[PDB]
Amino acid sequence: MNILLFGKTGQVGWELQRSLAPVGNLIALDVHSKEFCGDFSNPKGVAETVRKLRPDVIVNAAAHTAVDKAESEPELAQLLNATSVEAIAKAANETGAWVVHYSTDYVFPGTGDIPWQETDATSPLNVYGKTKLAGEKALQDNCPKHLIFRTSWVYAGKGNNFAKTMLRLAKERQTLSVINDQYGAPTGAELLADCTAHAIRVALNKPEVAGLYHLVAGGTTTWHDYAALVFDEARKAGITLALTELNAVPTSAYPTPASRPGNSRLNTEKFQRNFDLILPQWELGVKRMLTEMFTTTT
Amino acid sequence: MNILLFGKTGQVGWELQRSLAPVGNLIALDVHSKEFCGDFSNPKGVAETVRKLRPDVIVNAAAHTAVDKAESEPELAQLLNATSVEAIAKAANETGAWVVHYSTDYVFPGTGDIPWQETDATSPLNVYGKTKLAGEKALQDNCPKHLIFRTSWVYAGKGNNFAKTMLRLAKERQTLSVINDQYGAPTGAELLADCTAHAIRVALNKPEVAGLYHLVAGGTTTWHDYAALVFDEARKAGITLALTELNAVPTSAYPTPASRPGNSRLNTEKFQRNFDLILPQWELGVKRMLTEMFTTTT
Ligand SMILES: NC(=O)C1=CN([C@@H]2O[C@H](COP(=O)(O)OP(=O)(O)OC[C@H]3O[C@@H](n4cnc5c(N)ncnc54)[C@H](OP(=O)(O)O)[C@@H]3O)[C@@H](O)[C@H]2O)C=CC1
Ligand SMILES: NC(=O)C1=CN([C@@H]2O[C@H](COP(=O)(O)OP(=O)(O)OC[C@H]3O[C@@H](n4cnc5c(N)ncnc54)[C@H](OP(=O)(O)O)[C@@H]3O)[C@@H](O)[C@H]2O)C=CC1
Ligand SMILES: Cc1cn([C@H]2C[C@H](O)[C@@H](COP(=O)(O)OP(=O)(O)O[C@H]3O[C@@H](C)[C@H](O)[C@@H](O)[C@H]3O)O2)c(=O)[nH]c1=O
Ligand SMILES: Cc1cn([C@H]2C[C@H](O)[C@@H](COP(=O)(O)OP(=O)(O)O[C@H]3O[C@@H](C)[C@H](O)[C@@H](O)[C@H]3O)O2)c(=O)[nH]c1=O
Ligand SMILES: [Mg+2]
Repeated sequence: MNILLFGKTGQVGWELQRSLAPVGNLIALDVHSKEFCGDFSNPKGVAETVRKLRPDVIVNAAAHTAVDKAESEPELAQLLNATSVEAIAKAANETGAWVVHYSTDYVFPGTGDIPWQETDATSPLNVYGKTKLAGEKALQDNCPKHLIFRTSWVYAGKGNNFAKTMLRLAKERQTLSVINDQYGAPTGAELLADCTAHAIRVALNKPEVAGLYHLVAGGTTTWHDYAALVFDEARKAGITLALTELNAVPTSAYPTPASRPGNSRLNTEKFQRNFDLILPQWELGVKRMLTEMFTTTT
Repeated sequence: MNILLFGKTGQVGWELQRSLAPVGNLIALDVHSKEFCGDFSNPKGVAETVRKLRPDVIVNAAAHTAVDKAESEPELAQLLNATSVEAIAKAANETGAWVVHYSTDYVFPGTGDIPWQETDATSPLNVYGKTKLAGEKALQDNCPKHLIFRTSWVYAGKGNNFAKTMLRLAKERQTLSVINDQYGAPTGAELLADCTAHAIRVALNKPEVAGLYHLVAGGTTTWHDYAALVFDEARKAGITLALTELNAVPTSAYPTPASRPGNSRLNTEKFQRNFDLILPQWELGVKRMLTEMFTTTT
């Protein structure tokens, strides 16, 4: 059976190249796909390739995910995160194909404490989340044989993330400043991709699991304590990390163009029972990518 | 459900840490496991931890795999590859636990051309293969709720392999010399680990798949052409690879302590239909680890 993949060079995407490889026959494409259209800024183009290949399963790891830039260029985010997905969905539903699609917790507003659920109310603080929410609604309404994975604080060892950018700073710098109020759960590309593969195989054999799932690594943490642990691991790996004065903060002290949510604690209890899958503590995943990075010899 | 893993720091093993993480609750251990015995040179010790944790599933990625060294130190290979496995199996069967275990094509003799099957005859040319064959027979006879994965030419991006050692040479050297007669299929840790995860989930729900499976990447190739492609990829990634004169060879021109088989073409048609899984062409897997290696910035 035929799997079709977009956004193959991204974090998740690069990992789905590995994870989907045995699940079924894999065509993997990106923006720069030359013999085949993987360009999300052309909804009809990506719609044409879905129609053109007739995939059994479609994994969409392509997107517009430049959150702050999206506020400045929103109509483009709409094209990528709503319009192309909408088109992709409507195409998929003609061939009866499963559409797998990634979404975000930025769908939710802040308002902290209790962790967010799949049947909870949606009020996007920012554009990224408003646009992406449209995409998941658009998919929801054009193709019910869909799988939507709302995730958060996504990192991978190959591709830009918080731990990547945070570490670069820490090696260069003596004294550093970052957020301690934003509660949430860092989630690996590896986990996303591995669970995706297992989820697909369940869905094929049980269409009932079609729907919306909150899929994020276990537990919760702050961007601060996220970064602290990142440093301990750098430290642990003997690296002379320039940092001698680590400084915590509450959000609003430092500006960002888009409004970030304060309560990014997603509840995944649905995914676990539905797919019979485990979702381990966020740290483990993080230490794993860091170990691989700190193995620095060619 | 509880998964138990040995040889977690090896090629396959490190990848199983990732792949098993969502399949079930994961205890991962090695030789140097301190609060828990992951030392295969003590069969009773590793037997004690199986009994001690009572795992639902046991993945054994630990082994003695130093093939030439094994000829010199065979009684030790027996301890690791036969004795400990035997013990592990017999323990597992008391708790009714699935034993997952990796084996080799070195189980087979040379005698080329036609690709090797699961119900074909076994005549190990070398010790490694003779010892490992004992282990898989020992497991076969103490624990029928087992999964045996005979693989070959196993590489990974973290841990020593042919492509790793071949490349080191090529960057250092002008003129280089390697084998073109040994036919076989390079197989990633990633693939091994990903398929293992899917296989476990099938086995739980269908005990009938218990048995012996040839699990190796698709197609076939020579160690020479393996290495050539490795260089093209190094070259392709702009690397000034010292190599100006690449030299092919037929086996016997260069000595090795152990006898290597000439026909390492494994047939995997059984695995594919039994697990409903795909086993893609060997190149893809290889290019993937190489791309990740040639992404050289921290
Ligand atoms: N990163 C995170 O923390 C989060 C991600 N997600 C979702 O998970 C999925 C994957 O995330 P992740 O892998 O982290 O994000 P990445 O940015 O790493 O991947 C998104 C992909 O979209 C590609 N892309 C950009 N513009 C276009 C375009 N016009 N046409 C086609 N592709 C394009 C990007 O490539 P490039 O820009 O390099 O050309 C990239 O390959 C997406 O749906 C995303 O919204 C959800 C919440 C969290
Ligand atoms: N590499 C290949 O091409 C092949 C591998 N296989 C099988 O696949 C499985 C994994 O292979 P692979 O991951 O490639 O091999 P690795 O050598 O990378 O892994 C084997 C593991 O065994 C560990 N080990 C060595 N001595 C002991 C000991 N006394 N007690 C416990 N662990 C020990 C090794 O660690 P360390 O030595 O670093 O301490 C290592 O973690 C094994 O069953 C192997 O036989 C089969 C055929 C092909
Ligand atoms: C500029 C700056 C940022 N930061 C921190 C604040 C932010 O809350 C934190 C997170 O940074 P980024 O992950 O780069 O922002 P981002 O918008 O890319 O993050 C989000 O991307 C979406 C695609 C996801 O749905 C989210 O789950 C999340 O990953 O970086 C500082 O601590 N100090 C600073 O000076
Ligand atoms: C010394 C030397 C080796 N080589 C090549 C010859 C060998 O056939 C080739 C393979 O090397 P290695 O993989 O290091 O040998 P090895 O014994 O570790 O290889 C085997 O390990 C077992 C664990 C597996 O079951 C096998 O499938 C295979 O991976 O290296 C040369 O080409 N030129 C040389 O001068
Ligand atoms: Mg990896």
